[PDB]
Amino acid sequence: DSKPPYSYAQLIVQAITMAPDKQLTLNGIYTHITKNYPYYRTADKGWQNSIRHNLSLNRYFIKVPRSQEEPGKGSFWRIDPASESKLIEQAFRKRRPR
Repeated sequence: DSKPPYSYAQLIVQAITMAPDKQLTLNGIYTHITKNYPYYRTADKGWQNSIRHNLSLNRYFIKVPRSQEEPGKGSFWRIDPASESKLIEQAFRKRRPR
């Protein structure tokens, strides 16, 4: 019974960093937050699209328009070179100001 969430700008970062490729689709966060907590998906749909909100609030992510129909849709939130190391900094951390 443990569903400890993280920062809204971390649930995207902490994911792309643990992904073997440095690139994740929007669902990426939906497949990471759960990989950690037990459910955090079949009960609260307020955090689902919630991540898509931080995907833009931040801009070091490589949000490209079209692609190579690899995923099927033209959209993907990745991590640039001078971006990952940056967000992973505010992600590996947590939400607690002084």
